[PDB]
Amino acid sequence: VDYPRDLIGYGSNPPHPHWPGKARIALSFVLNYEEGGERNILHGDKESEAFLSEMVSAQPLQGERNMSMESLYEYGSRAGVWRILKLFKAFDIPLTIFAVAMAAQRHPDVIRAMVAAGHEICSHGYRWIDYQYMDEAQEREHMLEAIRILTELTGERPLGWYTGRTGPNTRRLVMEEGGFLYDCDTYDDDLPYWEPNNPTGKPHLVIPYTLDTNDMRFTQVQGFNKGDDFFEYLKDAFDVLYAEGAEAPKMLSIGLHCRLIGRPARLAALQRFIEYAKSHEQVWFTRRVDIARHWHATHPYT
Amino acid sequence: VDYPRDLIGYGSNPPHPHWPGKARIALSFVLNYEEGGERNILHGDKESEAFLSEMVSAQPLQGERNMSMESLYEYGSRAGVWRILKLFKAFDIPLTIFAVAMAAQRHPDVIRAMVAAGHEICSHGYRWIDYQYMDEAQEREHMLEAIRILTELTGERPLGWYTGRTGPNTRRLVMEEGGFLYDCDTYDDDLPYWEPNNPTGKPHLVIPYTLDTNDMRFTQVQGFNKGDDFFEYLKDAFDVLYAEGAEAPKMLSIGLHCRLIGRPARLAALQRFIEYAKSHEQVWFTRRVDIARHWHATHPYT
Amino acid sequence: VDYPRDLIGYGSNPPHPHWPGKARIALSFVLNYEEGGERNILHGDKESEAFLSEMVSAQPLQGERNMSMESLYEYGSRAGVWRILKLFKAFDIPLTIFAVAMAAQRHPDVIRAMVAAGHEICSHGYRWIDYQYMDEAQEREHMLEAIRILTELTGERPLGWYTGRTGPNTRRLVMEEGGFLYDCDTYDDDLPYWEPNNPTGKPHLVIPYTLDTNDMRFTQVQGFNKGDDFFEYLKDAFDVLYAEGAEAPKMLSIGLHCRLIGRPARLAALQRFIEYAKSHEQVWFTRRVDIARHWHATHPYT
Amino acid sequence: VDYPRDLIGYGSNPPHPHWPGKARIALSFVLNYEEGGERNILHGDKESEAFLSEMVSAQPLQGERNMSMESLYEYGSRAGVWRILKLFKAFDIPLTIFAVAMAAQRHPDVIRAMVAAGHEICSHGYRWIDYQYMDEAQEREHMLEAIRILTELTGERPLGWYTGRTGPNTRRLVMEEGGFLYDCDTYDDDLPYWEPNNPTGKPHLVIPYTLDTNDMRFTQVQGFNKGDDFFEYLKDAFDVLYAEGAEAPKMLSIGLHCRLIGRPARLAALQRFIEYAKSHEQVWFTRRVDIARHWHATHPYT
Repeated sequence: VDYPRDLIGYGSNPPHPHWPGKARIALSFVLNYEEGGERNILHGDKESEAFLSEMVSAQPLQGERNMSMESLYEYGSRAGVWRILKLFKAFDIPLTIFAVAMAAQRHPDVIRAMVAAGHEICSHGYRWIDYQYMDEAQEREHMLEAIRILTELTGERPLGWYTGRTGPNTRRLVMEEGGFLYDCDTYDDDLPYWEPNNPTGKPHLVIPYTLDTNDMRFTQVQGFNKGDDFFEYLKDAFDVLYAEGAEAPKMLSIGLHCRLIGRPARLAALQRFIEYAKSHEQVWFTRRVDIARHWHATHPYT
Repeated sequence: VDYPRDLIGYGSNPPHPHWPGKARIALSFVLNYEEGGERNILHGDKESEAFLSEMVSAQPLQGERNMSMESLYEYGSRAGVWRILKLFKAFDIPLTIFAVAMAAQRHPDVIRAMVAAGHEICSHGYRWIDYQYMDEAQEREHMLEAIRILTELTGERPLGWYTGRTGPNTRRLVMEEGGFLYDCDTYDDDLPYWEPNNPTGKPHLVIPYTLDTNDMRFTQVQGFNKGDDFFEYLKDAFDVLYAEGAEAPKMLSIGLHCRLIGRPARLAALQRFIEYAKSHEQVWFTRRVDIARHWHATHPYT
Repeated sequence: VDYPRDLIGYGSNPPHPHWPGKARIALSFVLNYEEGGERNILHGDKESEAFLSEMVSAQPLQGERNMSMESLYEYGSRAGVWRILKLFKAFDIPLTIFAVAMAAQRHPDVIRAMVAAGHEICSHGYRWIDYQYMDEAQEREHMLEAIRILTELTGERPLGWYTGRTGPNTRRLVMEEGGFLYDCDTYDDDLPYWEPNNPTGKPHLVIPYTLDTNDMRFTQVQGFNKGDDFFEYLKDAFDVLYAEGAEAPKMLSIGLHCRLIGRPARLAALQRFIEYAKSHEQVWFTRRVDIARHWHATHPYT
Repeated sequence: VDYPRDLIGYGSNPPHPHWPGKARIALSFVLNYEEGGERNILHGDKESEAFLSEMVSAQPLQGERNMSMESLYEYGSRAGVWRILKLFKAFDIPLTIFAVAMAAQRHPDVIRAMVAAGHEICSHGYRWIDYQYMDEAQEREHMLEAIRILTELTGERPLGWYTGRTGPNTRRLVMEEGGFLYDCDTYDDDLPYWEPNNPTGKPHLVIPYTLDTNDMRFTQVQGFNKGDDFFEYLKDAFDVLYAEGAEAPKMLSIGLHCRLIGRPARLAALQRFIEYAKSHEQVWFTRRVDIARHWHATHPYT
């Protein structure tokens, strides 16, 4: 039996990350930019989008446009993004942008704005779709196209990758490409680790992401009712990890979407959490590529 | 590629609305009146209603009456409406009524009461149904009939429109009719804007509405558990926008339904929010047609 | 057009109920007793039960027993019922029991206990099933059997009726039987009213019930997370109605289930609400038949 | 009519458990260890897992691996388990581990760690799957294999059993095997009881478990939004039972999963509850086998 999953990881002995500034916790705020790259018959897809909107019981419509769904996504690119970017500038916290290439193509000025502000542009795929059933040839073709578009748009190729709705081949293809420093398509640890299955042989860093400390839950069946639920949820995660960080620091990812936390009713809670985190000493507010370069310098692959 | 959606909007430069009384925020409370116009085999539909009731997992019943569903809707027209109207009169806040024409026909006295109180009657369609799949000929026919009924009932034609569950043709037809000042069938901004696609050429104002600061969420899968969740949600939206309004005022819509916020358990939270909003200076409590006339005088279409 | 629904009711002029003791509000606590009468292949049904249990995503199993579901229902009859009955005895608040006849047959001692404590036994149908699709002949036969069983078990025939999941014929059949003082199969008002469609001609009182101030929501998709959500929800309903009751008193129903509020985690909130209600003067804690007899003496049918 | 269910139980006269140290309540914290034994085509199943993860609307994928689902489960075995075990060691509270045999085989070191810490290893089945439709021959074969694996791994055979998603034969087979002291596959009481249907004739103890004071609800449609909801829920259950325990002590089960409460955002609430429980005198923090041995000594089967 050759069991491909690693259920053990670091076991009872996770490594000390030695974060900069003696930090007891590292925080990675991530802003997804997906608006303009989601399912739409305009984009050539077979159906309309149904995932992550105020229309909490929406289903895909075959061969149809869902106008309300489209409008909800437009809030993200029209209004939410600028509000969120302002918030992070006000507290001088850097972002990593999981940017969908097709979305970025449709609003190049906001992407340019993000680059000028010093945020990291990470690849979030060519399209914002589910890759579960896509043939390997086509998924690999999407991947290379995502890199092309983001390189042209930002000026440098992306060094991180996150699909989200992966298939069985996604991560293998990402690591096979050779050019990424890291990917985030796992939810399996509180610390980065070197991928144990990289035949390429080059070191590939895994920086796990999150589906729980993530504003996606505002629109899911099991899901925050009000902003303060998200604040309390983040505060609890922070508290437990910051406590552990007296001896064994870890990291925490906070996932955000323009069309979701960009609504004023939800932004208030994110600000309260940022204020809470800022009120503590020894917190490393950082970007994901910075975590990756740090890991390389601190725990090189052996 | 001719991409029909506007993902950019005002970009990073939204206009100053110069609301009356130097207001830092404009609030539009909206009361939907749908009861008596929803799906029912009595109305000629193929199935019973399932959307927005205490029967949170209800499905449409083909060729059947759902008696419990009917009774829940009746609470709205029998009891909830009068309670809500009293609340708004007590704080002297005007309403815009998204009135469904068939519903209004069935309770002309409550509509007359709303008109005498000075509330704006806006069209919410001929029937409260999903227009996704309706042929353009029939949808346009519905539209003209809605205008006919509301004109006869109120004494003047409606100047605003909101379908809700739109199809691909709805907004185009509304703007094509020529007689509306505005529509609200978008969720894409925090400010009104002139429709960029009106071949008619006449200026048509878009006043975006909301599916999040909306009591509909009390009955949806992702949804407020208690009144205070809705209060906190509205309070957060208000706070963020009122703060921004020190330099760049915006608006906020609060959507209400007779059968939902009309229940005493839920009305309490709406009153607490009204009290909260009233405790602030520089708040414009207004109707949607008043926003439209203001926009015309302040930022005429160029 | 002969529209069978009454969307208007009392309109803007609800009657003053003149509750005993000058009460500003009447409270009707209702305990459902359904355990042992729900769907089960043992009972002859085609499938297992799926409605109102901790197994919130359960579906009916065709031709199968669902052992976990059965066990959850058994908690109600084994443990929850006695805990709830004790609570009400401790505060000397009377109950109306919506008792399912088949359930009562299976635990005659608890029914006898309820009768000795002075609680009203109201009929909740022969079986706890959905009557939407049942033929009129069979539904009427069920009804008469429910009356037979409850009469034998309690010593007197039931004078109230509540099916819950009604079909198009349920209420008509109940009123046709002639022997009931009232039914509760509506959710359409805050006050009792005389049925406008009783060809029998005898006065039949409607005492509306509730799906919102009801512990059923602890197990539904849109649903209280913790006890305090239910407490706050009830407190808000009470507050609004008690306020209105300075000039126009109304009633409020609180619906309970043995297998649900009988759990200690949920009972605490009900006790807090009972304490809250008891802390106010001018509250009529009563049974539904008592409301009906009061209405007869105070607002006889004309 | 031979009705197989016991709807009555102890009726109004539950026995006094005489817990050690004069305890007014007995608490059984249970940690499920399922990770590595859930549905997976790697394990020979027909589909991927969908139950109890952050992917709250996940469905099984036929003949496919769901990589995100796998990664979420891996968090449990990689990171959550060690965090949870540390918490319980810090407060010196013993655990009962419902261990799935296939899961234990895949991480023998964590199981050995649990045994050395003095936790009880209880059988949670050979595989973490739904047994509703499994033939009796195959279910019995699974059972014996679970016992084999756990005996080899722990050094002694398991004396308790809990499947969870039982079929109509599960409990009968468990009791037929002869070697268990107890099982927990019911949710029907607040106290242990002797199984009334054990033809074996040997006494078999039932120690009811829970689907409500259970962290599974963090991922279910009806489900805690934030940690504090779970804390309040547990606190309420504790309070009501501790109050009753002045005269009639009972027990309370607290169900936990590595991949769920192991997340820092959720662990905080469990710690707050442990602190709350510890702040009271007369609380028996115990293991399930210890409850069983106590029952044998205190209320032997007659």
